[PDB]
Amino acid sequence: NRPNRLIVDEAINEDNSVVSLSQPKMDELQLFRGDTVLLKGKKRREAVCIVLSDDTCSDEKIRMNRVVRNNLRVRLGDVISIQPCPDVKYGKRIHVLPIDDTVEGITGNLFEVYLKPYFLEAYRPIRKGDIFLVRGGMRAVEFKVVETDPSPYCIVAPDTVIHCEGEPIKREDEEESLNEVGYDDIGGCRKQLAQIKEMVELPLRHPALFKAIGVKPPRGILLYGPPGTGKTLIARAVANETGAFAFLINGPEIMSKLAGESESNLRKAFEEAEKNAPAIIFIDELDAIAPKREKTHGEVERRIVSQLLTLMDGLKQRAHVIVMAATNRPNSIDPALRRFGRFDREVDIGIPDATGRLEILQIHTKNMKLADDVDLEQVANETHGHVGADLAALCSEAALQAIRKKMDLIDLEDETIDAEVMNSLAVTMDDFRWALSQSNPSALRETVVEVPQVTWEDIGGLEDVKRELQELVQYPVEHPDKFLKFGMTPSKGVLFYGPPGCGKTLLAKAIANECQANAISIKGPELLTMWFGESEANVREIFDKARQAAPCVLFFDELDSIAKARGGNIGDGGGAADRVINQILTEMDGMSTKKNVFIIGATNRPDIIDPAILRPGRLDQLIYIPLPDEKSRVAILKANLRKSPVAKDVDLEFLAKMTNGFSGADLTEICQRACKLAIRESIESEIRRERERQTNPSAMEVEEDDPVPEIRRDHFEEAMRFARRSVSDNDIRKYEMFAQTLQ
Amino acid sequence: NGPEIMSKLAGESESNLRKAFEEAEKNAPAIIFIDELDAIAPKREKTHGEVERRIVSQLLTLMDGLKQRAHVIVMAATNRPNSIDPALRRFGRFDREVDIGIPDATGRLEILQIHTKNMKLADDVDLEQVANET
Repeated sequence: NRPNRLIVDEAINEDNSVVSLSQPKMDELQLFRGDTVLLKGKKRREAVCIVLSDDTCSDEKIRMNRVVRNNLRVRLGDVISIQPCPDVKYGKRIHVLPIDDTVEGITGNLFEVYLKPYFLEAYRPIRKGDIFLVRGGMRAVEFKVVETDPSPYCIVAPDTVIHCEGEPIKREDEEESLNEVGYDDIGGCRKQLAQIKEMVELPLRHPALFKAIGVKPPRGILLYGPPGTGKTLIARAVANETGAFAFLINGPEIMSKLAGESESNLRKAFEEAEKNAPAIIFIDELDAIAPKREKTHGEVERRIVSQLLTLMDGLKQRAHVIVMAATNRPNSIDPALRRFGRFDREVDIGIPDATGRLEILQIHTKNMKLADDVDLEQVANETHGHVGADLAALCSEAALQAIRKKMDLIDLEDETIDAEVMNSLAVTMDDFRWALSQSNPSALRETVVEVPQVTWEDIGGLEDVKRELQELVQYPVEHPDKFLKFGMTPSKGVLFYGPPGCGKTLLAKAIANECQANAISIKGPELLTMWFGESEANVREIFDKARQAAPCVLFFDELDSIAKARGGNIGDGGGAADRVINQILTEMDGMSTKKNVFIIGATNRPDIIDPAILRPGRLDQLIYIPLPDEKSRVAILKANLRKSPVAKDVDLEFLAKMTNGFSGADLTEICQRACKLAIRESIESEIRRERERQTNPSAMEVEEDDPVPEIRRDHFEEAMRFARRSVSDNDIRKYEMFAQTLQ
Repeated sequence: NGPEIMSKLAGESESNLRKAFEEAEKNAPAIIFIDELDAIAPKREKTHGEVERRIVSQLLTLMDGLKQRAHVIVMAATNRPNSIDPALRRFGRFDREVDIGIPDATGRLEILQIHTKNMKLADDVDLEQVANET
């Protein structure tokens, strides 16, 4: 609705000093011809200069020299706030000096060769930060701000004095790029970024607006996350978006200095941050300054932790200063800092999922010059365990392997052709596959949180189980009003039991998929690790994480692992009590339903699970997953072969008909054996025909007809000739007895 | 040389390590070699003192101040991977590793050849059989 809130679009006058008009808009403005109009955009950098060299284009979209997009803006679709501010002072003059592309060739004076013919009767109505193109030649070189005799911008005049003593610097441009970093650059963490924005942007942009109510803003934020996730870029991007100041503190850099000099820098940091407008301080590798004091032994260490604490306690809320710190884990710093008034809010970065890795590949892949076969999606999905720095390494590896393996006899010779052939250079899928072959992910042991994609199209039947699940997990998160009306207490668990590998792990994920909620899976080997290692404190981390990421269906399978470890039902002299079970019970009893975190269990031998966990306030529910009946195996098969070709001579319904009861993994084994037979047959036929072509000197005999680009029935009949019923009827009867009489 | 750096005084230890990188930066593409890194940056659980961490911090900060525009690369020699502070095994720091290993029968033949040049051997000397039983 703001009248001067209008889009900006393409421009044709290669001189940036021109700014457009829109006569219907000029009638709205007081836009006068002369020196300058203040056209305001983002990050406070503007493109202020002479005006009215436009009205060639349509209205509602101001024509602004494209070079004022990289500056003052980012892309199209933006909006300008054009408001005149002509008649600026006439100081001495504005800086003259190039930046990047002038040392390449004759330099002379850098003013009187190429740039002099442009400050003619248009004597630079400018604003420091306006960047453009000006030359007396190839017509592509920048003109940047270096000096400032008058603080505000002016209109130059002759007879002045200029010093091109300055040098063009290529490296400083990289520093400018760091300033340039913005939301789109950083990727792979969207939900986490939204919280940081809603936390820090609103207090910053309008301080008095948030102060009027007077509620407390945050003082400090602590970021978790393994290395390489990208945390410096987040802080720099936030600072760039809020147009505020910044200050970086490196822990190792502070530690290196002398004992006396260590405190001076840390005091100066806060002093300088306090001397400016709303600012943000960033501390990287906090563990190097304030680690768990049981490890540290000395005098300087505590004498610096105390200084950090006292400085953190002297803000007073009237300075509009916020601080963020980077640390690997929460249990790695002195708990003194994790207190109210000190660091009190935490945000976890995590590990990018399949969606985020695609964004990271996109941001990195910009000079790749890819081919049609490059399927970035397939590349991203098969990238388990990588982080924000492994992907860059993979891209570099693929690119350099292409460079070498292709120009194995070109790049070795010195000649400009190298650059030329770099234009001819491209990249193929095989390069990415090879790079993925020699890639060691830096994070494969960490707990995984994400939304599994498995849907009930992956498992056919279990209708009543579907209904019970949707009752237990779906309905509560939609209509709490019904619980309020009838005064109801949600149930917080459910237990499974039945034969082995009948899809239990394939159901929990399913409900998560229908709930769009994350999921976490834990298996018996972990439980054994905590038993033998006698470290059950880690059980508190899992729950803690489940609390940060909610909702989650925390799944425990092979619950009977520790039970069977000390024998079966008879077991040892003891009963059915252990340590990890006690910690599980404690954490369940100390959890609130109002965070919507669900817990699921699984086991094959339910008779050897402690009954101490089936009382109210706990699972208090038992569900039995049966052997698949008719046409459930049909859906299982369709899921199995949906990634492999299949002919029509084979009918999955026939395969289902032949079997009279089987487990879940056995059908997968049958399909895999059929696939193995197909692969062996194809390879053998191909090699035999290749030998026929070799021994026979038929220099030209073209024949490309794969005898088996698919699968036939023969494979499945051969598979049927060797198959096992993985479960006996005695187990079925035992489960029947376990059903007891449920009167 | 790590032991050479540790021998000097506490104050003088850092000057040499700074001068090394300064000189490496003053030349064309150069390579820095550090031998027996364990003597300067061992697992901090073993080390107890002030100079040790005050030198590890200097090493880290110097390794973090290259900027990619100097064409300087560094190689370090260490017995085992789990023998140094994990701080150095991070991105931007030492990030690539190569294992030398124990030469096999083929390699020992090459070593024998490189050493055996003034031997003045006889006919019966069958270097192959010597190499295999080594």
